Amino acid sequence: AEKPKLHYFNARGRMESTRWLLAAAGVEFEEKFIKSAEDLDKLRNDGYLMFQQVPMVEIDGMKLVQTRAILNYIASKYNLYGKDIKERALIDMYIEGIADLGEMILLLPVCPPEEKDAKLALIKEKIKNRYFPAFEKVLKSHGQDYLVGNKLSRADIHLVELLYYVEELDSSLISSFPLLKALKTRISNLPTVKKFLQPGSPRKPPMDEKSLEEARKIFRF
Ligand SMILES: N[C@@H](CCC(=O)N[C@@H](CSN=O)C(=O)NCC(=O)[O-])C(=O)[O-]
Repeated sequence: AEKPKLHYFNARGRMESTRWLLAAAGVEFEEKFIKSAEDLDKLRNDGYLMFQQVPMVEIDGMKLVQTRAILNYIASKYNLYGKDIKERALIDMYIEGIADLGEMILLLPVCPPEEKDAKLALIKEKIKNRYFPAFEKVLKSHGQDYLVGNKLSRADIHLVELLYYVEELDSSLISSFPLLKALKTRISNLPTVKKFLQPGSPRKPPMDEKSLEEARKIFRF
């Protein structure tokens, strides 16, 4: 057999949620880091990127691009996408809300400076008034340890990943949400996730100015 190969640059960006999901599932993977525009052009010219973009993951004979296509395949393959169509609908609704908030946070480094204060404030307001109340309500509704089906799913993984990013922005935002705090602790203690959180794993740090400059050179923006 062959390990999945993750093509991206050496940063969180749009590949980090896949790193989290594979690690949580206990699946070993390799990474091939793009370090220059030439490296990206070589993937393009070799025919490996359907829309000439990364993330790309080589898995099970496919060269899959598009974050959501990659994640959906991995979640189904490793039994992290619920047990039927209705559970998948709940999972999809939850994770698309997570993705909407995650996208706002992802794009902060490219926000025009004159708009950044207001953008950050609006994100914090949405966390406190829209997203954290919605997920706290799910957990309170059923009283169970996981978001869907009383069993670990991708929704728990994606949410807990997001909770780490929210903590980096403002550690007080989760303070009024005890069920979210408890979920963060439980998921972080699962053996595979605990290992991924320790040093030396593929988990990536927050993007710094040097990494942003590298992204500008690689992706030509
Ligand atoms: N919807 C796609 C977006 C992929 C994408 O935008 N990739 C960028 C780098 S990731 N940070 O956004 C990319 O390859 N840019 C090069 C280009 O579009 O020419 C996805 O995979 O999620």
